[PDB]
Amino acid sequence: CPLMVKVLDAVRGSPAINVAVHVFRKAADDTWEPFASGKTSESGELHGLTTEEEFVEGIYKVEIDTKSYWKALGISPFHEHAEVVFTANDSGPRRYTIAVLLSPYSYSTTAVVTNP
Amino acid sequence: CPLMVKVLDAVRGSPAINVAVHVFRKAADDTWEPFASGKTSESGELHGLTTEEEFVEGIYKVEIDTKSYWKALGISPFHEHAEVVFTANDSGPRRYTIAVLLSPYSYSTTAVVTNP
Amino acid sequence: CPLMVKVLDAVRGSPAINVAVHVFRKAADDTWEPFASGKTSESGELHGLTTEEEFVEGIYKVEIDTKSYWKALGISPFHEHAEVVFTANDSGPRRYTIAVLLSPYSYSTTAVVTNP
Amino acid sequence: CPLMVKVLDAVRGSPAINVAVHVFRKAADDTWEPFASGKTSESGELHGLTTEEEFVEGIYKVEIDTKSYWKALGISPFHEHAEVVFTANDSGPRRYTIAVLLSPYSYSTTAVVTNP
Repeated sequence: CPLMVKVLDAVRGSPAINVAVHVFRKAADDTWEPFASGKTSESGELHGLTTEEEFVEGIYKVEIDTKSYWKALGISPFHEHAEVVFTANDSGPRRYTIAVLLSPYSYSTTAVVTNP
Repeated sequence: CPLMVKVLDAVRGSPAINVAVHVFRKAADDTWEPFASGKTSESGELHGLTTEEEFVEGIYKVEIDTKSYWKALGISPFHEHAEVVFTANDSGPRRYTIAVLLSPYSYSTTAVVTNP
Repeated sequence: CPLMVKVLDAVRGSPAINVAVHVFRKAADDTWEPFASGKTSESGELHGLTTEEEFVEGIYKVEIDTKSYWKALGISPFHEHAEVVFTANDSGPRRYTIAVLLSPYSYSTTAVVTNP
Repeated sequence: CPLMVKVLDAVRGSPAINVAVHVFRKAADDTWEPFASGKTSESGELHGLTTEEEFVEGIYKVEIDTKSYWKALGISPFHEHAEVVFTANDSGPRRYTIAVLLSPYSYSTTAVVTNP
């Protein structure tokens, strides 16, 4: 589990459940290639996106579909999505947790990077 | 103006208006003595709490009545309040802005400290 | 595990390890009674503070000694501590996760409250 | 002035000065077209990006070059940048302030949207 994504709802103090997440990797030609996708579980987490061996050095983008999450709750939020873009594994393999905290007009994101 | 508080509402995407703010200094016997108060303006700001000459070195507490704010909006809050506590002026007088971001189950606070 | 506390360092993207945490409960006379204490583990977490049966309804305060954490890293931070104050269990038993995100001049806190 | 960006540095407790900011509109073919740019002032603010008449309804992207900011300070950053993407003006013209808080491994962003 070198990459996991966790999403929380700051209005309810809860996991944000069933949030779509798409991950991309920047190719050598500079385009963004689809890399993995999934949706958050009942705990707000999304595990199993990749493997140590597939998750090579590169620039990755995690796109969180926050707008659909809010719209299903009846809210028209500010952001179209939350996108988190980062270089991974540039000094060897690491485990990444991308946390995102949602409010209708704000989001926060934090990365926790550990060396297993 | 040595101490400013600024509050934003992450649910509405607005300044947090009419939020009550109380300021305390720590007394000799470790108790919190009341020092200033006010409420945020239509821009979410509260100015005028103290003056340069009264705002001497010491430990100060700012307590933001978030619970009453959310209750006035009809939104269920988690916290009783949001407090910063900080030592002021320890390397000379400074201007302090306490920037606060509010959600019902989360807040943030940040000091912006500038030299006069 | 009705109460857990998790602390992260936003400078390094890591758990904040060995952070002291003191929990208080407001007594019927309005004073703050010591309730539990501990320090964060290697994962930034502090588990085992209380039990379902001891953690009755009340107003609780979680005091995080963030200043000592920064000072051990050579930094003189803004805040003396981070304090999180909240009513717990007012509509029956819940599980509370109090997360805190530390920077030298900022902290963030989020509560995740689940019904087991 | 319909679009303002304001950036704070949670490590220094200061405005984030000289941060490069690029603004894009989404074109008919889904591509991002460059729209404005600038850098934050000594107060961490960037004003003057557009005018009321040019800032028509559409989807806009603001991309904040956080990586270069942290590199200029000698501090190792996680993200390549911080971006908001939002639909503007969907219920009439608004003034938008994008408030951004930066740490090396975390950021936040919040929209403060006021009616003219």
